[PDB]
Amino acid sequence: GILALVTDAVSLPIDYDMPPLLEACRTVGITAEVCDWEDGTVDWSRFEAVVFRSPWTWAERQAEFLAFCERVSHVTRLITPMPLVRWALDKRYLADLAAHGVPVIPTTVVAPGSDALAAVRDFLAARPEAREFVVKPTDGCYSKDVQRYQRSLAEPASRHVARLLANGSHVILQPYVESVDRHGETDLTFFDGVYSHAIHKGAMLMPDGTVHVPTLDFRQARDADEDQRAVAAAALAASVAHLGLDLPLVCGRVDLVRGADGSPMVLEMELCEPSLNLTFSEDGALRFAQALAERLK
Ligand SMILES: Nc1ncnc2c1ncn2[C@@H]1O[C@H](COP(=O)(O)OP(=O)(O)O)[C@@H](O)[C@H]1O
Ligand SMILES: [Mg+2]
Ligand SMILES: [Mg+2]
Repeated sequence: GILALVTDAVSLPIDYDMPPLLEACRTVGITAEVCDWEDGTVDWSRFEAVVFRSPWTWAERQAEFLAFCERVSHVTRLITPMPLVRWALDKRYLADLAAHGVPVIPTTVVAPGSDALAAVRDFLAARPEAREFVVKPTDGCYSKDVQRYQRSLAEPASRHVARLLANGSHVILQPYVESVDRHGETDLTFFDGVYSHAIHKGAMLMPDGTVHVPTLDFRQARDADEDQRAVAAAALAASVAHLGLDLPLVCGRVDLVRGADGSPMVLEMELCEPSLNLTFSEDGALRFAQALAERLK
């Protein structure tokens, strides 16, 4: 019952979770092997199951990674089955969350083939109150191609949008949530539908155009309040219901931001290959290994 933990050379160095996850696996008796999804020498048929941990370059070659996952599902069991994978790797899931009553950041999806500039202008027209907005691909991570713009910069942003559509990605337009500048965001980690821990992550989009990447210095242990955990758990339940999942998500991370209302709303959610912040909790890794141990029974 060897367990494959998927990563890739470029991403393994920033997967702070792998070291502690491997020890936890050791503690629950499961033999895990770290595998690069682009390593053609891997016989995926050898594994009992596979878990996608940090194949984070998928953001650079989405179709390629999705194809990889698809091919792997034929030779071995995926802890996160394909339906979940395709759905979790596209921020369009924010609309499904909204349909389930889960509070999310007002989100507008621009599909390939759309008029980039018109799309941006209609967006700003519908939200005359948004002083700034953000452009981002629905299929990305680690701040990839994410940018902040003052509403007067529609044309430049439309060019950013066009660049993304050209690569065949859907683009999401959202108003810039003002509280993020001073209160960043809160990322909650769950295991089998149960809250484990959270962290605070500083803002990534600087007013001066700088776009940061969530490195360790941008994170710190945080205790999510009732409301935040309540929203996070709703987002997860909505995901379980939407996909018809028989079991809770082995693990997941729900990122929340503060609205003007003060109440929390989902920024993004990671259910396929999330950074879990295991090293910021005293038993998060054990809870993850245990949840995995239950799936392998
Ligand atoms: N609508 C928004 N308002 C304010 N900040 C945001 C918004 N969208 C994105 N950001 C900032 O950009 C970062 C990355 O955006 P995100 O949605 O998390 O895509 P990614 O999957 O690459 O992390 C966030 O951590 C946040 O700091
Ligand atoms: Mg992400
Ligand atoms: Mg994020």
